[PDB]
Amino acid sequence: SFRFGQHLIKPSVVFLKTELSFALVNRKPVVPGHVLVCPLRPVERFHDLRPDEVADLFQTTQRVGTVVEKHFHGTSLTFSMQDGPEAGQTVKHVHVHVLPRKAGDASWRSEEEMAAEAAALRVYFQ
Amino acid sequence: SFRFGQHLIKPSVVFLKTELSFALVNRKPVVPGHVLVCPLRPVERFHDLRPDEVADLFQTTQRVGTVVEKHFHGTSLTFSMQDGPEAGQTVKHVHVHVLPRKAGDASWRSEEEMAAEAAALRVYFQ
Repeated sequence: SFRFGQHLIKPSVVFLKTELSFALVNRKPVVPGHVLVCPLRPVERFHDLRPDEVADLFQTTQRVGTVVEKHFHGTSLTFSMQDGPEAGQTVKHVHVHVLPRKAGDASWRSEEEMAAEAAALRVYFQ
Repeated sequence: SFRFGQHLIKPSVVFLKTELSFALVNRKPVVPGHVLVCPLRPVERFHDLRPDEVADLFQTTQRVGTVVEKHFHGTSLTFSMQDGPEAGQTVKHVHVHVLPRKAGDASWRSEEEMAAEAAALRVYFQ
């Protein structure tokens, strides 16, 4: 019951939801712990978000980053927002990729492995 | 009179300063219009910023992005925060790289070309 571009995201793979944003696990993680933080409102471009959505998207991103860097044993984090088509945006919904980074660094999984990861992550926001 | 890690940044190359953040031009742009948005307080890791600094850093980033994408004729934007050492962080001060992106895409310049760019950019925040 979360929109992401034109896909409906099952709650089981969503591990955080605030008043204006939500975070989900990826079907295709680039690295372990690769997660996405999106505003609840589906806007395509970042300039479309209102000031309060911007504050919340990034305060949630901060919280999510801390959790995934801990949980997936990274020693750093990469945050990247591909804003727009010439920037790599495939799904047209503003979102931040958060990736746990570690020294010197398919991986496709099931809806159930996704849901198990999300459940693990939910424990850090209790 | 702006700290950036352990460097002091001359105001002439800074084109926006809010209550908690500031934006500067790069000595080494990756692409035309590559600019940086940093909090005024020098914290190394993103988790170190307070909630209000986080909101402001990213609301300023939003504003800066719009301006540089316009001014440097890009059709998209890439936002990337390398948070931490294993993520590529050379200068230890939280900062967002904002890069104007266009279809299909040294470049080192003088303090005066930097200051001229900053001046151009300042006109969009008047």
